[PDB]
Amino acid sequence: MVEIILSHLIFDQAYFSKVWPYMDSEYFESGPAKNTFKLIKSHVNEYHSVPSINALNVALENSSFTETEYSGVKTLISKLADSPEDHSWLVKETEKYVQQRAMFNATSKIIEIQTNAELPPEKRNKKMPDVGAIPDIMRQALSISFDSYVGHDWMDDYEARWLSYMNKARKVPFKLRILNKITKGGAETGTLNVLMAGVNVGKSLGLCSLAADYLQLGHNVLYISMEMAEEVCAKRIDANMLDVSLDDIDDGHISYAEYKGKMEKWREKSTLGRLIVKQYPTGGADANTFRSLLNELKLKKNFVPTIIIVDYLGICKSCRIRVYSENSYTTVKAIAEELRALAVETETVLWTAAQVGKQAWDSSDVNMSDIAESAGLPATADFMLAVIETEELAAAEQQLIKQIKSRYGDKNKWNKFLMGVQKGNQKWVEIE
Amino acid sequence: MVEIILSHLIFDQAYFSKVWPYMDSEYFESGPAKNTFKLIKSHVNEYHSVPSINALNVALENSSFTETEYSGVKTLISKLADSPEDHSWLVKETEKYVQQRAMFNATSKIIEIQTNAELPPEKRNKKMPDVGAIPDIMRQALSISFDSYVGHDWMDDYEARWLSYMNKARKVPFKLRILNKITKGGAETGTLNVLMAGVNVGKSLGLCSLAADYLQLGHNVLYISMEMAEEVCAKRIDANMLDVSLDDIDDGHISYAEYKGKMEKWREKSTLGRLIVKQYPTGGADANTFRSLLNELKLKKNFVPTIIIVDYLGICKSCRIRVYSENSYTTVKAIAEELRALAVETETVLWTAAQVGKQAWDSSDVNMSDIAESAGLPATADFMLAVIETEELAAAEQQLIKQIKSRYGDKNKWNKFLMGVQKGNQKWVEIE
Amino acid sequence: MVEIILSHLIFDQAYFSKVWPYMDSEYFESGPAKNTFKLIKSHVNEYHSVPSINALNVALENSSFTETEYSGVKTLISKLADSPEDHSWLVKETEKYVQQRAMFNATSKIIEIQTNAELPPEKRNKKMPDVGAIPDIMRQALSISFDSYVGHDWMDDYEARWLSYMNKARKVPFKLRILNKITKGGAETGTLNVLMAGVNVGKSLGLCSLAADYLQLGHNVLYISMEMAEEVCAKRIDANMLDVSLDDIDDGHISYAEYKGKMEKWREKSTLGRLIVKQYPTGGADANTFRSLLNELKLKKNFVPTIIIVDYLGICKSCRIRVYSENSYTTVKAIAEELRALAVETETVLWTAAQVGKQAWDSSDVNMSDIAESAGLPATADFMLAVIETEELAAAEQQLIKQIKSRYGDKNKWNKFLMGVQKGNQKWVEIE
Amino acid sequence: MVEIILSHLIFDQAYFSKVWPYMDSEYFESGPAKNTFKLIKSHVNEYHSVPSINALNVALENSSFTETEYSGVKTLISKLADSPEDHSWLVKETEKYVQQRAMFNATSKIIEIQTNAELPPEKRNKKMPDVGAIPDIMRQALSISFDSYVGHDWMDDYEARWLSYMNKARKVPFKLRILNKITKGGAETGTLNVLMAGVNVGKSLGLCSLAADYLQLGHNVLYISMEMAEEVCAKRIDANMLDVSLDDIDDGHISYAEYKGKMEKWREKSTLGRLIVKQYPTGGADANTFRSLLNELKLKKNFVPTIIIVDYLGICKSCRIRVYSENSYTTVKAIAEELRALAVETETVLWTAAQVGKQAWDSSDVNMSDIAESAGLPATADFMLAVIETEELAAAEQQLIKQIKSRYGDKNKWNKFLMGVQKGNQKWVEIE
DNA sequence: TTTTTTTTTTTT
Ligand SMILES: Nc1ncnc2c1ncn2[C@@H]1O[C@H](COP(=O)(O)OP(=O)(O)OP(O)(O)=S)[C@@H](O)[C@H]1O
Ligand SMILES: Nc1ncnc2c1ncn2[C@@H]1O[C@H](COP(=O)(O)OP(=O)(O)OP(O)(O)=S)[C@@H](O)[C@H]1O
Ligand SMILES: Nc1ncnc2c1ncn2[C@@H]1O[C@H](COP(=O)(O)OP(=O)(O)OP(O)(O)=S)[C@@H](O)[C@H]1O
Ligand SMILES: [Mg+2]
Ligand SMILES: [Mg+2]
Ligand SMILES: [Mg+2]
Repeated sequence: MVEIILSHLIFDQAYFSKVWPYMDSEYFESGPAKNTFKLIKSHVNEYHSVPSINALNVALENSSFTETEYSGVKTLISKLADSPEDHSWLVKETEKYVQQRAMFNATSKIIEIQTNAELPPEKRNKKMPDVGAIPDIMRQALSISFDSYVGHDWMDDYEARWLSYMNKARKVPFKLRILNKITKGGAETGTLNVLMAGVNVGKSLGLCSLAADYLQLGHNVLYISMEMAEEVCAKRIDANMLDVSLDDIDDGHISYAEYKGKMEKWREKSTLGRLIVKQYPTGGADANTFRSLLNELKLKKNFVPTIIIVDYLGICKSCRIRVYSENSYTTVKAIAEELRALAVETETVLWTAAQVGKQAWDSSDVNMSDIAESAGLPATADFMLAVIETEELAAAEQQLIKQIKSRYGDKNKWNKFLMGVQKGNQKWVEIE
Repeated sequence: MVEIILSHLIFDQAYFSKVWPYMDSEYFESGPAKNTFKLIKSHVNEYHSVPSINALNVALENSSFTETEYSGVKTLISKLADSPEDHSWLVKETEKYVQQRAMFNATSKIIEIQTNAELPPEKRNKKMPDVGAIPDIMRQALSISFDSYVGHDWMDDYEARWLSYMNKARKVPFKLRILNKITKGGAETGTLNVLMAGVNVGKSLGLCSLAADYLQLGHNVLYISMEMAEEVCAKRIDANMLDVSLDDIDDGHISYAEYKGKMEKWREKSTLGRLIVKQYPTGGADANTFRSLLNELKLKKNFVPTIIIVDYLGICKSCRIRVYSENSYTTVKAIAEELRALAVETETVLWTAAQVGKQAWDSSDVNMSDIAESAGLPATADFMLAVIETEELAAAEQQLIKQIKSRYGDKNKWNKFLMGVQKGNQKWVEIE
Repeated sequence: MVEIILSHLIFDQAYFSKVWPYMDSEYFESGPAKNTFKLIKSHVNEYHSVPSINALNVALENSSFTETEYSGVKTLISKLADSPEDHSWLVKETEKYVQQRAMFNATSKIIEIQTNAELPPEKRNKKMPDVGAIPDIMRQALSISFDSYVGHDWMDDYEARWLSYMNKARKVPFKLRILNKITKGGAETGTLNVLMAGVNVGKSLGLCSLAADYLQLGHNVLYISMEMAEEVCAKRIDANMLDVSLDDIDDGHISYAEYKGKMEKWREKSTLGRLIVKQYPTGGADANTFRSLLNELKLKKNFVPTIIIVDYLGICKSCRIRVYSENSYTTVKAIAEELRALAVETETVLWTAAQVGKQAWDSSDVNMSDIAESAGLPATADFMLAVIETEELAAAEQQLIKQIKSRYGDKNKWNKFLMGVQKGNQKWVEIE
Repeated sequence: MVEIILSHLIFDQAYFSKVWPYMDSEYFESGPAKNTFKLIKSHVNEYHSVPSINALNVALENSSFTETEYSGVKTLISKLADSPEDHSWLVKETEKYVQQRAMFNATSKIIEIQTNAELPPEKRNKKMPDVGAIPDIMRQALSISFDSYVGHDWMDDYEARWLSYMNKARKVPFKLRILNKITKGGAETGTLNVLMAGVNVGKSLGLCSLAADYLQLGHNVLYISMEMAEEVCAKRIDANMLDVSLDDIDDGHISYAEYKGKMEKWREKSTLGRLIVKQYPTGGADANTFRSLLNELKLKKNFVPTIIIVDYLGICKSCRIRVYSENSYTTVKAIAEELRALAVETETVLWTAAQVGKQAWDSSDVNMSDIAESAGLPATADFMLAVIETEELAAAEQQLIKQIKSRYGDKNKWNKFLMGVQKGNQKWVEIE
């Protein structure tokens, strides 16, 4: 019903006020319709008013159109008329038409993406999204509607604000009381949590400490390690939970009898979850691979995680961008968005560990202008912490957390606090 | 376009009074259009009024034209309608048509001058202007504009300027008597105004107080927050407007009945504006994202603001610098310039806040030299109010407001004044 | 490649044990391929074993098909052979085929959903899902990778993990007691180890000392020089092994007999290994050249090196990135990743040097931030030691070695230790 | 015999091991042969194994070339079949075929370069090499003989190594005793030695003194000046050799009789080489230019230098990086590496000058970190000497030479000694 | 959009 839409854009005002901000040139066929809409949009952009028939016939004459295009536009303009109908069926019909056009465009785009992917390298188009980006596009098209929320309107959105006042989101508590204090009860389900740190300063130590703490609380924890072997991460967890140093395990100070006894003592406890460590090669795993892993864990082991942990965000595959196509910032932002989408879909608290820039290394204080790969990670993330064990905290067997971005509470309340990192047992103890 | 021009010369008054002095016979054609315009001009010269269709036909009957000219003029006269187009588009389009025709005539004239110049000197026309007159002729073609407004012309716009001083066309009052006293009637449109907060003063309390005061005066306020969510800023706004303490909302002392009653009481009042709160991540909002936000609000929400309040200048990002620093002087200077450019181009009062220098923190008196942003903020800021909160003032629930830069009026007239800050309701009350 | 898939399903148990878990009739075709796979699936369901050609033909006789389908199935069944192709290529190709067929089916399904949505509610089928099911449908078709391994469990696999604790075959001792002490048993196979210092401090001296120490332990050492000639580095190795001097070799203080005697005495030792020195022009080699060099070395001589020393990573040339395609942070990190991949493929200890920026060329200490090339090298590295020499140290002939990145052990247990570097002999001497 | 080569690449493991490392895509054809080899090479790079006929067919079906190419590749693959053969006839025939194809490609590229250089500029299709590197390409066409040198074995090849210590043909002695003492016999051929002084401290006086000293010791010296005329450098050499001050030549205190007598007295001495001075405009000479100069010197003037001197490397042009494309670091490092490559190619002692940073000027000490244009120059230079002059040293007619990078010996020993530079005679004298 | 060299400048 393109002709009706154009006719009521020209000859009606309430319809124009209701539907114009959502109309786009891509919703019209490449014939007379798109060119007529181009003329209307140019006139509105230049004069901030709805053009008349004379205005468009003047705009058509002052246009660089071929004979076929000129004839089609003139015929379409001649065919326009103000058919009296109701301003409740027109709006819904226009919304349906726009949604259908958006779905059609998305389908064509994903077909083109799949055709582009199968092409051999050095011939395939670049900057075109890969196959893994197909669902996201299909998520955007279904979101088209003639209702748009731009900002929070005082006196117009106050019931929702009162609900936000009275209601509080559910929280997965930590085992460290300081994190609960700074997060008002823990972390929410569909979140992307990042623990940035320098190189060789405790990115995996903190993640393994969190994994052990969550495992002792009865959660199903999935540790996806992209840099370390499964046995290494499981040895970190064992050191955390069996109270044996990594030096003792490697040197063989502990015997198999004591190890088995401690493992069985932990097994007999009812307040214990299941921790599963999966190793992927560097750059060999993405969000879709994680979803396949979750599906096989559910089907073959009856395992549904809650505390999915990714060792390093910067190593994982983009899943939306082809490898070595965009810059580090865009690729890491895409990875963060994909991981947060996975966390929201699976209702799992997702924890990761990015790397800070070379400047932040051995720096007593860090800020958001220290992230190495991408500064867009805080925007995508829901809670971001830092590690500041630079020069003298190591001698005192301590650490420091900056709280760069905390969406659960206020970052400027307990911004910097001291953590008792114990590297032999790979754990965090509190200074209290 | 000529048909529209002639029709709206015949059947309009404002268009005629606006475009008649810039209308010439040579601008139309060498056929029916020129003859019709000659008839119109002859009628308006003999009778100083716009001719009617019957009078035009009578003049055409009593005129010296051949058969083809008679047919063309009759058809064109029969093809003129009193249709109603918008005035701005009509004036702009007829101006463009006149300019194009004048340029074509001048180019043809200079080509004819050049052709006559390359002719035997014994054999040439004397009336044709010499070649040296070519640059001037084109100038007369370029000096064709229905309305000349290039800047403010002294001695030529003194009557309009006086209407600005009497009507205070630029001032926006403050709702606080002291702030109106030192600004000679409030802040001005197209200005950047900042608050300098010493140690122990919040930057968002004063901004929320100003936003509430503007809201109570009927102004559309756009509050862009960086370090806080939309709900938190709107909660500060509610605290100030509903007289409820900030902690009372979190505790639950105020019930839904009182909240809704107060909100509907405010909604009943016709002297209330609209407040739109938009949240952006730290460092993820330059003064080009604000332009997009304004465009979206105007197109979708029809919300065109008169007050724009940015939560914190330091948290913002300089679009030109691109690189971002937590506390760098070059970025603050660029951010201030970009925000003031936005205020000027949008004709809105723009408010922001900054932290004073550490020396300014310790000293109750704050010097422009004692500012974290030196030569960057006291150079791009029309007004820079300084807020001092010492122990004695806090014990008395007061803050010392000092005026550090006042483009509006004399800085030393009323430099120091005590403000009744309420930290619970986030409000500024005057002191007798 | 349906014929290959079916042939290796029937005639290969290893292929059947990794692909049958993930296989459906929708993946193959709508003609003879689907019918053949349906026969195979029916036979394996009725009898839990892979069918044979005779059994498949008997089942085809028992099953009922139309004439065309019967002929197609007979023709396809006739075309099955063992054809022992590579397992890795076969599984990768069948994974690709399954993924592409699943994507095609998902696209057709969403197109059918969209077509059914446009139908009137009376005409539309209730079995097809709504448009809201379009995204997840496209997502479940992107999570069909072939991977049955779920990973460690920490409670169901602690016996295997303890057995893995006893697998110390990855460790390679250092011949220096301090290095073994700080590495908890020496370096590990398939790791990128770096020895960084300033210009003219002894990086190649340390590399040659490590080469000699590994040679005296019976290892095969491959020294790849990027600046010096083969005979020059071999002179340093001779100075380390024969233990006379560098100048005495060039000053004639060693007669040919003594040289012959010492070389033959070292030949008589059964604890000595093999050392090959290879030189490359600056910026002309990487793992691609190194892999061909490894293959040529293995073919020409019974030499599979356990230790691979690269004179400098920076002088090396990246495989994919051109000579000056991108900046240092990229291509240097790319070369580091390629070298680590080569080491983990060959299961060899990889040693290389790194340069330090000018800021730490005359400093008593050097940090990880003082890496002249990309900071991604101290991300792919595993044991990045650092060599610091001052005037006081050079007076005592004692270079200081600082533990910069220690992945094997605790980086701060023995952070700084003094060595006994003898520059004339190109040897590192432990200090007791 | 491309079919045989491909067939035995497929059906012969022994053949593939030797021929593959050398096979390249530019040795077969522009049609079916190249496409088949590209398929095989892609399969080998993806799976590290020789593809089978089924694998080749599968890759052919998943390929994007047209119908003609597809049919040609299919026919070629169908024609591939193993035949009873012998390893030797095949390896020798393959070597002959590869050499012939390399020669054919080389001569085609030579013709293309000749027909491209004979074109008007700005239309010469840049990125094509100039005529200067016409023979070098041919030299690459002859260095393909299936006989890659694996490397040098420490124990297997030590008689050849020992017959390189008393040879001493690599070292070229100085004339000053201190420089010989610190370098333990003088500089070595195929090296890059550098003087760092600053601006107007020396650094060309030292180069001229070295040139004169080498010339007196029966050497052919090639001075290359990028910033001075051929007569200024020759005047400096005349002042050095004839023991006549530059002021005396300027002021005419030396007669033609004395000049002629001294020149003839030098000529009649047998212990004297030939010095040739060549001038190039600043930034208008590179390694290829120097090689062309060497060739034309050998042919036209039968002059074979051994002590090639370049006045300043920083003033030369890189032969690989486009001008002003990369920063100073990369460009200067590349220039120094190319100069060292030239020196090792022609087996000459290469001497050069380098500037220091602005901070090192008028300083009593110059460190290695004070190098001006690149930190890579010290890393890619065999020997560097820093020339330091203060007011006290200038008043004493002495300069302090500090050993900054001493690759021929220990720099800690004799790090700073005082030369007796005489600026009038452009000569260095010792103080011993 | 980050990254790294070198320089030059300026601000604190
Ligand atoms: N086997 C070990 N025994 C004792 N301490 C260890 C051992 N391995 C590592 N550590 C310590 O643990 C610290 C943190 O190491 P990681 O957990 O790997 O941090 P990291 O950020 O993951 O390092 P990356 O991934 O290489 S950037 C190191 O700095 C060491 O001090
Ligand atoms: N014609 C001359 N007569 C006498 N002394 C001279 C003459 N030319 C140069 N000198 C001296 O030689 C010193 C060093 O000369 P150079 O070798 O040209 O210095 P330089 O470092 O090569 O110059 P740049 O900046 O590198 S091009 C100067 O400082 C003068 O004292
Ligand atoms: N022929 C020699 N005789 C004695 N000492 C030497 C000799 N060559 C080098 N040295 C010493 O070796 C030290 C550093 O050796 P190098 O291996 O050259 O250091 P490096 O520059 O980091 O390694 P490169 O650049 O890859 S050769 C110097 O400071 C000298 O003291
Ligand atoms: Mg880690
Ligand atoms: Mg070096
Ligand atoms: Mg000079």
